[PDB]
Amino acid sequence: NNWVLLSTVAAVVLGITTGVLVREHSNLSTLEKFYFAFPGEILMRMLKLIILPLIISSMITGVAALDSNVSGKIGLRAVVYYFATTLIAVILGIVLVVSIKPGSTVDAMLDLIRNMFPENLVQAAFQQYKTKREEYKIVGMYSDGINVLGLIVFALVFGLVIGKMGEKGQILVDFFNALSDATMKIVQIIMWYMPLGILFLIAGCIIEVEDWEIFRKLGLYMATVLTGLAIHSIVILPLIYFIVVRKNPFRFAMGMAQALLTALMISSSSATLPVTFRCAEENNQVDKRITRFVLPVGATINMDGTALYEAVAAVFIAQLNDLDLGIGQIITISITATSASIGAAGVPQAGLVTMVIVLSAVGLPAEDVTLIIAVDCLLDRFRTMVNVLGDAFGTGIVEKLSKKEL
Amino acid sequence: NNWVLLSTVAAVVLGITTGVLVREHSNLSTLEKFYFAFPGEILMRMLKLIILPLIISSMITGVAALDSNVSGKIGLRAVVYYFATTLIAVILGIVLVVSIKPGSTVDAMLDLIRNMFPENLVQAAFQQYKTKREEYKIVGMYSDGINVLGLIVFALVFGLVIGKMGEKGQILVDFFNALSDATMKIVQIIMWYMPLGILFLIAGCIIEVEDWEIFRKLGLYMATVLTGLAIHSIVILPLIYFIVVRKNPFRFAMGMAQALLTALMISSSSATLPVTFRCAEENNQVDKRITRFVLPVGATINMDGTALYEAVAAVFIAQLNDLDLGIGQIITISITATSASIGAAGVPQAGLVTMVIVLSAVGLPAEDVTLIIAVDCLLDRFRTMVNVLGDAFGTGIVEKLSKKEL
Amino acid sequence: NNWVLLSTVAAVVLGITTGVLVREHSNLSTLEKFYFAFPGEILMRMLKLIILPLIISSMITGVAALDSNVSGKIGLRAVVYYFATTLIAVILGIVLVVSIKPGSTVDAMLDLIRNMFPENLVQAAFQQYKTKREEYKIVGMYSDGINVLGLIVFALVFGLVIGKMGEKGQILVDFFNALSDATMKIVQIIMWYMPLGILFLIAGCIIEVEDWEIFRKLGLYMATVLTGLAIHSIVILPLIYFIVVRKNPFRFAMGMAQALLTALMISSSSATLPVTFRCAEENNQVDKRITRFVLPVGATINMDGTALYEAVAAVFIAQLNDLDLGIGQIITISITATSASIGAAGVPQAGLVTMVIVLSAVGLPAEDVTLIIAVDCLLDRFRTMVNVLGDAFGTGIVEKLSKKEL
Ligand SMILES: N[C@H](CC(=O)O)C(=O)O
Ligand SMILES: N[C@H](CC(=O)O)C(=O)O
Ligand SMILES: N[C@H](CC(=O)O)C(=O)O
Ligand SMILES: [Hg+2]
Ligand SMILES: [Hg+2]
Ligand SMILES: [Hg+2]
Ligand code: NA
Ligand code: NA
Ligand code: NA
Ligand code: NA
Ligand code: NA
Ligand code: NA
Ligand code: NA
Ligand code: NA
Ligand code: NA
Repeated sequence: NNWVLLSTVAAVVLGITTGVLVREHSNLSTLEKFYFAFPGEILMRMLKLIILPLIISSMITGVAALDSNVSGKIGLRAVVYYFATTLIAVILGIVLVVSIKPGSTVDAMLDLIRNMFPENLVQAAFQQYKTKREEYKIVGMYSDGINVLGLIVFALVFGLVIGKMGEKGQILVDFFNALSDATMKIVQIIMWYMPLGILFLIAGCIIEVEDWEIFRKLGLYMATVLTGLAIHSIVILPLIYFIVVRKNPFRFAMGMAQALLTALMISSSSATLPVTFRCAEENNQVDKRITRFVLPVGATINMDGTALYEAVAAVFIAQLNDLDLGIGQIITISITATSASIGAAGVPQAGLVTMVIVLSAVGLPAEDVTLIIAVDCLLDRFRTMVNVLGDAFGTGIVEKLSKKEL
Repeated sequence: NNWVLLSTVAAVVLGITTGVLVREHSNLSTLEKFYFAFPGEILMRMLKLIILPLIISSMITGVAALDSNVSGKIGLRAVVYYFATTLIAVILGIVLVVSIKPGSTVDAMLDLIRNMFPENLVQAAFQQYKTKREEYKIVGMYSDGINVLGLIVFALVFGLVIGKMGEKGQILVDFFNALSDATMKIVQIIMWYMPLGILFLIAGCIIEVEDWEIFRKLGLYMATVLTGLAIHSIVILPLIYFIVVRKNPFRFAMGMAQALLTALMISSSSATLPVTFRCAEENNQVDKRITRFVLPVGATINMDGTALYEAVAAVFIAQLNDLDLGIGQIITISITATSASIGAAGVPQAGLVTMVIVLSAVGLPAEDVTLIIAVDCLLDRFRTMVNVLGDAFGTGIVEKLSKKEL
Repeated sequence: NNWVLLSTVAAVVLGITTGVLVREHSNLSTLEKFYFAFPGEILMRMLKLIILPLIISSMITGVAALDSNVSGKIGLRAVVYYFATTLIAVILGIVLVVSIKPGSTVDAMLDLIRNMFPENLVQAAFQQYKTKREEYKIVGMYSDGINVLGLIVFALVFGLVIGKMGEKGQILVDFFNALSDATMKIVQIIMWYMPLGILFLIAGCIIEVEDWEIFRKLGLYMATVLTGLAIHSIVILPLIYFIVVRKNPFRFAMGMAQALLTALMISSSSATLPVTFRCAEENNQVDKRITRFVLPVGATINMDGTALYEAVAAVFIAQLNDLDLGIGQIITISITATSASIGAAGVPQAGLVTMVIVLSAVGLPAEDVTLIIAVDCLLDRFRTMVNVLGDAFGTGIVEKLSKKEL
């Protein structure tokens, strides 16, 4: 029988029970609380390790497969769908957080473009560029944190060059095609340890909860994120699928249910990629030619739920700080949330790593992310589920939009 | 019709007009002055990004093509020509700057050798090694700045090993041959954006000029650099070509005019490399076998005008500081200027990145480079033009010196 | 005739004579003492440069050759032998140092596992992770020092994936097979300069000796390390070879004498790898299929003398500090010494780079390594000789244990 979904479901329920029991029956110091989540920490180390080779190989392989000029229309449709759906998600999140009200910008805007074109490839693999005004000259320095956005841009450009280069670049096509397969196999190996890591990751989160009052304080913020993700994944995505594809969207989701369930459990759109491939290709009978580009590329660029979560969380933290947001502040939040979703990886907690960028877009303190850390696991799992669902609908939508080409 | 040369010439003239008009009619603060050069800044980020893959692939591919022992004579002639002509340029620059007078060394000497053999390959991709006396033990630490010299040495050694390794290393030959072609294609893609970047780079430089008095103060220094570059490119280089090649050198230059013009506009010996290839192969009917090694390798090692500029500028800054230079100080300046030209990339402003090394050779402050920043663009464009011209003459000279081998 | 062994023997004796004469007849300041060892320093820079490509290619190539499931038994036998013999060495060293008595642990224990799975591949190439308690939250930061252990784990996992991936990963097999051959050729090129570097490395060590009193102070510690290494290489290793292989072990050592002699001279188990290959394959008629995996992999993981030296030196420094070691302290020293031997490279002085980890396991100051630096060269040469001998016996032992498979 299948072991992944079950093992992970058992891990999640065991994590809930372990967290509850340990938090109440026992009293652990900060030390023991940190040491109790060590297996989950090691899982994060392994997943963050696979980020860089996975992204580089996936982007290069995906865009190099679409070598033909006619095949490039498939890529054009995919990128416009990714941007359009992510923009819709950001708009929906901002509107909802403004309505419910649960609670140096140019430097960050230019830092987005600066990080889109890193000065060094090797440095971009593990470092990012940030500029700050001072006396008013601009001083920019590199800080830790993989430059996922710059790596993505170079990988897409490099893969396009390799595909157009023809047989001269066939060695590089094969090199990166094998490197993507090998990285996916390593992710599958990580899947063996994932259940235990997820157990101690979920349990570790519950232990850090102090007196259950923080969930009440963040309940309205949780409601805003959850309602936004729900609307996006149950109305907007099915609706757009119906307009482009004259087929039942909910049947499409039911055919891709195992992938969404796995995403909602492991909270990784890249680790669930094999499941996403299998579901779309087998149950939905989607063409392999468009899937092999839409799914792996969209697993990293197309992150709609993360974009919605970034927008809602940034506005909510601002509202907590009692900083009234103007039109330009809303616009800059929208752009940085779109960039943050693009620049965030498909790993658990990737949402929090790029959250500081959107927070600093409006001058908010970097450490203000701690205001929503406590309830991040539940929101992270859901935003990932919808993240994969966005790509899931894109596969069928791109297939319909490219029927003649295939 | 051709678009590059024209587009870039229009960009340069538009930059002059934009700079003049903006500097006089309008008054911009330091902030707006920095933000006005942002498109040029992004061009620098893209060009600096391509530095590392371009150099690594170019060196490995160039020296791996000359696999045969007989073919290794071609490489030997090329390297001796590069060193000899660069040494002549340094001597000419030092003599001129001493005559006109426009105005811890062992640690730097040993740091050259230390950086020739970096401790880490990945660190050398983005960091450099420097040692300083203190209490007198020596303390060495790594600092930011790509170790271009160490990467060059490893790439040459690695490429030699790959070429001699025969069919066992053929996969690596092909891998790096495709990687060089792909990097050149990415540079060609950058050429699309270059015109706008050059416009805002030239315009941005003029804005930073305060009251036009700095050009008068540096006029004699500009004259020394310009006369030195002129002499080197119109007397020494044509003369040596005549001794080795019994042909008209100025006709050779007229056949390679489009490459020199493009270099004088874009200020990059590596970005103009496709033009240099086309001119030498088509107009001058130079053999492709020797061109494919002399041009790409010489685009990074053989930088004669930069060597002349480094020597003249280092001595000129010293003269400004009223530090009387001894014989040993002149000798150490010559060696570090040769190393700096070798270690500087083929990008706009590469001359200034390695200038700190030669300045610190004589104990001068690192921030003293600011004394010649204002007039750097004009000198940078000319020194690049002669840089490409040095390689241009080397192609024909190496062909003549290897007539029997071909 | 052969030049390596002789040239290096002449270099060692010339280093002894140069060190003695320079130390006594002349009086050199700290400056001149440091500058006198510069050629040896450059040798260290070159060898440390080759560490990373050598290890990565060696591990991947070694474990990818054993693609077959039946062939994986060979790898299983090799790894269990490496661990078992290293554990025996650590136990022997601890017992001897406790008997003779020549003189935050959980954080280091968890740091071993954290570094086994680095967060970034590129960062692991040149940086390591360390955590420290403070106010008690845990704060972890990355520091300089190549993460050899994390690179080894990823390389082994990656190579296993590539081997199992079949013909899809054949391009990567060939890429890393050529990269290993090229790296070995570069090491052979370094062998040309090694004699001079070893001369100034040995001479430089003798100069730093102050008044010959430090050797007397560390004489008992030197005796403990030397007796432990002797016992391990003349009793334990020959005995275990006899149990598994019903052949004369000392004849096996006499057949591999040139490799042990070269190791005792150059103090590098990786630079002597070509000699180890030649001796085992020619004189001992060992099968090439098992040698090509046991030797290159064991040159980096299987370091028994280093493990013994790490344990003895850590306990000896602790004894100097008058810190009474409990059972748990001994156990944590044993584990960290095993990890340190695994994580240390096959270069001269690799023992000292990972010594700080085992020292900090028991809270000892990092700079306490200076207490045994003076006499490190002699101990380093011997521990390397036995390091290669451990792998030497493993080749024959693994061959006997896999007779049916071959
Ligand atoms: N959970 C990640 C991204 C995030 O957490 O924001 C994903 O797979 O989409
Ligand atoms: N301009 C660079 C080098 C420099 O600026 O010094 C070149 O292409 O030669
Ligand atoms: N000498 C190294 C390791 C060490 O010095 O500890 C070796 O080759 O084994
Ligand atoms: Hg949680
Ligand atoms: Hg200028
Ligand atoms: Hg010594
Ligand atoms: Na989207
Ligand atoms: Na996704
Ligand atoms: Na993303
Ligand atoms: Na030259
Ligand atoms: Na050049
Ligand atoms: Na150069
Ligand atoms: Na061992
Ligand atoms: Na070894
Ligand atoms: Na080791």
